[PDB]
Amino acid sequence: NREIVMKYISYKLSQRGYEWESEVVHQTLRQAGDDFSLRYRRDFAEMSSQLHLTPGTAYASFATVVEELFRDGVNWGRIVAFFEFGGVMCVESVNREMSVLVDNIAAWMATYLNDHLHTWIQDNGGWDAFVELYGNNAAAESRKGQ
Ligand SMILES: COc1cc2c(cc1[C@H](CN1CCCC1)c1ccc(-c3ccc(C(=O)NS(=O)(=O)c4ccc(N[C@H](CCN5CCOCC5)CSc5ccccc5)c(S(=O)(=O)C(F)(F)F)c4)cc3)cc1)OCO2
Repeated sequence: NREIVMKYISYKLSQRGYEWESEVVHQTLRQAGDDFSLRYRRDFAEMSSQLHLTPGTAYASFATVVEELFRDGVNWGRIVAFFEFGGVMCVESVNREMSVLVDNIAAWMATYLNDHLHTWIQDNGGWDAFVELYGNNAAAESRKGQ
């Protein structure tokens, strides 16, 4: 998926004011990402406090985090974490006057989605099943998985 990436990044860049599947998939993913960033605010803040970003290290940083994220397997919340992480990297790139990196990060994200998440997503009911899970309350999400 690639539109999904560009629409996400464009939105995260907006929440900081900086200009760069059905609509309900894109809205739900935005909403789930915002949820993630609130619930894991310490990790978001730690990441910001400890991210050391240059164009020369940007790929290593991107690839290292993503590899740790999915090391024990894929699930929908880690896919949300993936989008949020890339969005933050793009935000931090623009903040540090390295805006060149945004297109690179978008490409890396789209490539990771296509090459390493597409199979899992298809096998787990597609983005339609993501939206279904988001709608269900915590108790109902555990029941559906079980
Ligand atoms: C390297 O790891 C990273 C990378 C990071 C990062 C944080 C991490 C850390 C690593 N830390 C730091 C060092 C090692 C430990 C991290 C890595 C992973 C996670 C994590 C935490 C929880 C889950 C998890 O619950 N996944 S889950 O079961 O599939 C799930 C549960 C609830 C939900 N949605 C629920 C929606 C509730 N609805 C209920 C009814 O009305 C509307 C809302 C709960 S909201 C939520 C959103 C995202 C993630 C977790 C909870 C979802 S979802 O929103 O994706 C949906 F499918 F529903 F659409 C998935 C998955 C991953 C948390 C933190 O920040 C961005 O970059």
